[PDB]
Amino acid sequence: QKAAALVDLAEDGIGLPVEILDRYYFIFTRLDLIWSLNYFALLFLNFFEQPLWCEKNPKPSCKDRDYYYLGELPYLTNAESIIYEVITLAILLVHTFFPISYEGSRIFWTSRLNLVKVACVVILFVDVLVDFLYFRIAPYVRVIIFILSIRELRDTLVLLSGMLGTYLNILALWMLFLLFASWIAFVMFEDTQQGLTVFTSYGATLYQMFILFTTSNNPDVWIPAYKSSRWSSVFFVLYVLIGVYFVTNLILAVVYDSFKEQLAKQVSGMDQMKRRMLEKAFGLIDSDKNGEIDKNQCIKLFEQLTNYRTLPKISKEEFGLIFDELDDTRDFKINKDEFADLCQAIALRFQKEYHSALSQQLRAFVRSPNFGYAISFILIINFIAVVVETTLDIEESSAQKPWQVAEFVFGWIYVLEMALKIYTYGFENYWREGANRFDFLVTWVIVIGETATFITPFSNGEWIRYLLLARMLRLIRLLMNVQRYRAFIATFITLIPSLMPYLGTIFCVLCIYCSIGVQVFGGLNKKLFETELAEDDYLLFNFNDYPNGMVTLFNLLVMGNWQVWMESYKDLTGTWWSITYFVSFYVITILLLLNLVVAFVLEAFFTELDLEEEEK
Amino acid sequence: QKAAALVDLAEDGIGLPVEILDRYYFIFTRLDLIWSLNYFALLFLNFFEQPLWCEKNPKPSCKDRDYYYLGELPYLTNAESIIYEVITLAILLVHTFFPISYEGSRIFWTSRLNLVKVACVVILFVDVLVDFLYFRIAPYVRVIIFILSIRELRDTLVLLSGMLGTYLNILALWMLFLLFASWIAFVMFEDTQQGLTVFTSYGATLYQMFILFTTSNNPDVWIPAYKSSRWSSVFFVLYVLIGVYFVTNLILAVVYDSFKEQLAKQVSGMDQMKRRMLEKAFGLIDSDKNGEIDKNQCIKLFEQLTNYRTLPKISKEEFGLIFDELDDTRDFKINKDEFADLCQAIALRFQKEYHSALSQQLRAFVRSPNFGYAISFILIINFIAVVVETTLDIEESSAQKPWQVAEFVFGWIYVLEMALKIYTYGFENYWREGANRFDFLVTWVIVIGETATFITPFSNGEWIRYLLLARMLRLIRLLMNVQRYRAFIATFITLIPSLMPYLGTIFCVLCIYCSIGVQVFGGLNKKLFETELAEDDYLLFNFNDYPNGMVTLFNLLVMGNWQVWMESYKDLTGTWWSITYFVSFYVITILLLLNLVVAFVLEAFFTELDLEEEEK
Ligand SMILES: [Ba+2]
Ligand SMILES: [Ba+2]
Ligand SMILES: [Ba+2]
Ligand SMILES: [Ba+2]
Ligand SMILES: [Ba+2]
Ligand SMILES: [Ba+2]
Ligand SMILES: [Ba+2]
Ligand SMILES: [Ba+2]
Ligand SMILES: [Ba+2]
Ligand SMILES: [Ba+2]
Ligand SMILES: [Ba+2]
Ligand SMILES: [Ba+2]
Ligand SMILES: [Ba+2]
Ligand SMILES: [Ba+2]
Ligand SMILES: [Ca+2]
Ligand SMILES: [Ca+2]
Ligand SMILES: [Ca+2]
Ligand SMILES: [Ca+2]
Repeated sequence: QKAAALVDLAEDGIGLPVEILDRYYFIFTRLDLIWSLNYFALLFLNFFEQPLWCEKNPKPSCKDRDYYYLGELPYLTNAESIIYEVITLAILLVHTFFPISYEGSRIFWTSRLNLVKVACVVILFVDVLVDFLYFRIAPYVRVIIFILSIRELRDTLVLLSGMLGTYLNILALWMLFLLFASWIAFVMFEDTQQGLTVFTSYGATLYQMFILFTTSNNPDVWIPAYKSSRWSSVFFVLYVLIGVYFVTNLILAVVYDSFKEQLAKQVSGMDQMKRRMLEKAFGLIDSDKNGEIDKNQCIKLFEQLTNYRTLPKISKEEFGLIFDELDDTRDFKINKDEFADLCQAIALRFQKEYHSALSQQLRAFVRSPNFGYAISFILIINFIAVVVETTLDIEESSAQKPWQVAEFVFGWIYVLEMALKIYTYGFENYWREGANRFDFLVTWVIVIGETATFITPFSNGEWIRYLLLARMLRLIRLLMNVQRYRAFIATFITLIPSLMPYLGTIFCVLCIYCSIGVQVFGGLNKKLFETELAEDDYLLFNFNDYPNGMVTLFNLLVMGNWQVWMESYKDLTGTWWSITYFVSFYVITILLLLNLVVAFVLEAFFTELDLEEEEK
Repeated sequence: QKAAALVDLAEDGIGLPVEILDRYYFIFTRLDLIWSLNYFALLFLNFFEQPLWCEKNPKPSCKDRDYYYLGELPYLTNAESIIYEVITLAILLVHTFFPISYEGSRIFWTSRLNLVKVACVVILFVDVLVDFLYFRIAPYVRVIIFILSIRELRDTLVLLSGMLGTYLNILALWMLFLLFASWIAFVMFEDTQQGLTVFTSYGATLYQMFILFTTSNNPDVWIPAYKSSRWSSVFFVLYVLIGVYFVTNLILAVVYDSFKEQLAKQVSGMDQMKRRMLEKAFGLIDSDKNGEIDKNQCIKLFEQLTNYRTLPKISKEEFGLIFDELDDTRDFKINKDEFADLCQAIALRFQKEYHSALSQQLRAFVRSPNFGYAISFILIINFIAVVVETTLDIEESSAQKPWQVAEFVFGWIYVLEMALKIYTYGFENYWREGANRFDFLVTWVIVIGETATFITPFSNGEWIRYLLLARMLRLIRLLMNVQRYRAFIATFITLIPSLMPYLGTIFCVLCIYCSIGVQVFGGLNKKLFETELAEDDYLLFNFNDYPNGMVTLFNLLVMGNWQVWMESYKDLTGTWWSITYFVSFYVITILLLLNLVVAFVLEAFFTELDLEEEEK
């Protein structure tokens, strides 16, 4: 009946899942709940197509492919590129044809998102056939399509814009600070030592003061001036003090507040949609369209929410006397708004979510705490076994087999545990809790490890087995029982998945800034390449290939000696208008995104503290 | 009368100033309000006695004093040390004898603070006479005496302890993280490349992973492992990601919350004392000790608070009808608690604080906005004049006199402004607003500059004049009229004095960590000193002298290539138990104090936003 349809709607809205219509929509979404899973791997592989792709560097140039400090394995032949791109674009084409099913023809192409999706698809197609028969913006539309493909990154982008609004203003003020400070600094050391300051007039001093602002060149950049006079330092310290602890911090504060504001905006935009779900449910169960529901119409919805969703109580005549007790007046009173708060309160404060003989013997013992204690002690002896095997491999006193085979059969004990636990709990019930999913993937990489190690053909054993000691990382959850380190560990655990859309966003930003590196900074040998610098002759073993560009972009992201990539390339291309790359990168990923994730970590920790204080 | 005494008490308690008694106390505190000013300069000079003092390095050793990359001017002869220390200790002795006057004999020596003060004094004495007739902990008791000398740093220390409590716990968890990560990393690269990892077994890997945790060696420390295999990076990035953005951030969060808590505790401890002041006032004006005050006893206190403190209204029979209106019932009703809220509300929402012919002509025109506009335009043309003089000095096309003499007479216009403004407003009224004090000190360094430049005897002109263009920094206050950059600038302005006790605290911490450097790391030439490192042969132009040790401590504080001081000294002394210095420093001044000031900047900015939102 319509009532049951409601129960599904209320339970789904409670689970925060929802559609966007108003039985085609139903059955089509049901067809989507499986296709989305393959679509995820599709998007991830299509994204990984970009780093595995060939480059524009070996393209009509000599003499590829050798090792002029450029490249790491592997690459892609143009044919494999063709077929792979064709496959991914085909499944993607299906993934773009599919949402038109549970939508109107004039409705689908009307949304700002879908038309952009299709546009990126036809761009990727008009580029895949051309790239086949024959390449610039081709990798860009891949990461672009990917970012908007997943809503949990789309919302993040909306957020980021919503704060970049004022972030531009605080950036302008920062720019003013830089300009003035650089001017005063330049006019301070004009007709004295040294040459590194005066070398390229004012612009050089602005450049170097900007690099001093990130403190990635602090001891050195004013070292000659300090050698001249010691009191010179009194300037620079004052510049750092006022620069890093005063300015940068309140920049972080600006990004903080802006983020919090836009986030409150986002969840405010979420509650409205959820309310739309609940009001849809009530609107459907209210056949008379009076705006209210009666007990003879309410206890059935309650009963359905009991039988199909959560567990409250039992409905009898006692229930009738209960409804007759709340007012000693009748009948009956529940409206469109009280119903929502009732559903929310029930879903919140109350509970949530073959022969029955041979299986029920284990289905009652696996739910017992004895099983958890079993796998606990198992991962303990697993720990001591692993640390022994490893501590004997480092002493080369092996005697490696009797322990590593034991860790293999430990992996077998883990796949046994995983199998019986995924069997006794459920197909989707075991998949709901994320920890069990982590254990699921760890196990399912352990077994493909077993296929790769035992079936077809040592050191590979040590490698592909010791890495999966992260299965024993769940033993650290024990520390939450201590009121000293509870909030910390809990915050971390809740941070692992919640910080993921931001990390993924900035990762995609890196994947966007890498294509720029391949397209512009292809050429790395030469006279310039060997001239400067010292460790830069070692540090520049990258940014020529794509994974190299990615990991050196990481090296920029940690701000560890980052400027050595900025300057060594500056005099590698010749033009100063190359550094505009680096700066931009910084000002996009250091003063914005990293401050954002700092803000989010802080806010998450405070939320955890407020939760622990709430339950007190 | 007693009532007037109250008015002074309520006004002082409102101004947050207070004593600690219960007319000796009165007159003695009045004698203190002037002595404290000299005591400040006394404490500052006594503190500056430490960096100007001699060292333990030239003490019975050869061959001082040359330039073996050790030392900057100036120093102190032992005789000058004797007389200076004697003077400072004498005035300090007076400053310790003085508080015993307005206190009880059995009361003074009973307080935990005073006895420690006197103890430090007699230590400084039993050390000054010995150091005279002849030196280890002598500089320590100076900074120690100084920190507790000023309450505004004492409270900061209390705060710091109150948070270091749990900060120890989060530090322990961090230690665990380091240990485990270092172990797994070490066992990852055991029987492969390279040597930098295995060199000193596990401890070396813990050391290097710890230096990777501060990201001050990120590209390099795993560079050989990356040269071996590219996939090795996949480890380290995961270590940095999980290390810097997950751990360090919630460490900052811990310090944040702890700080906020202890601060709320502190201001809570402040309001209690203020309430004690107000309750003292009411308790004194309530002669009958009934706990309440009548209108015929209240309008006189009101009248006194009008005539001597702030400005409300006028008291007539209309006032009597007003009191007869609030209830149409009498008489009369004000108790000990309502009086406090009344005083607070009046002091908050309402206002706050020779022939009268020749002077009153200027005393009415200086208060006009035309004067502010005058000095504004004056500092504008001052700006263009200064930028012209400076931009012609850098072109060596001078023609320097006609502009620099104009900036001198500009300084004269500023001392004229300062004189007439300090004359027309008041002796202490001009001193209340901090901005006018900044202008006062700028002016009063400009005039001693005039004494040093014009009276006794160029480039010295340029130097000692261009530096005081910070008098034109008040032109940046104009930006607050823009609703884009208002909160930022305002926050900064309010941060300049409020962040000062923390900066002073960490500065004193540096001054404590410097004596350790002089006493332990005296010896810097040698074989070790020239061996490592490259830029470290240039970077180690310090930490031998005291100001050198201070500025290189600054170089450590900014975490710019800090580890090069840590390692170069490690193999300069030989023992690893020297690095325990550096680490400690870090873990005291980077994970605690700097996170504290970050938290404080953020909190200040948020407070500013809440204020601007409040007035909306
Ligand atoms: Ba010059
Ligand atoms: Ba000059
Ligand atoms: Ba250089
Ligand atoms: Ba930082
Ligand atoms: Ba109605
Ligand atoms: Ba459970
Ligand atoms: Ba619990
Ligand atoms: Ba170097
Ligand atoms: Ba080995
Ligand atoms: Ba091995
Ligand atoms: Ba090395
Ligand atoms: Ba009473
Ligand atoms: Ba005023
Ligand atoms: Ba105003
Ligand atoms: Ca292709
Ligand atoms: Ca109805
Ligand atoms: Ca002395
Ligand atoms: Ca009374």
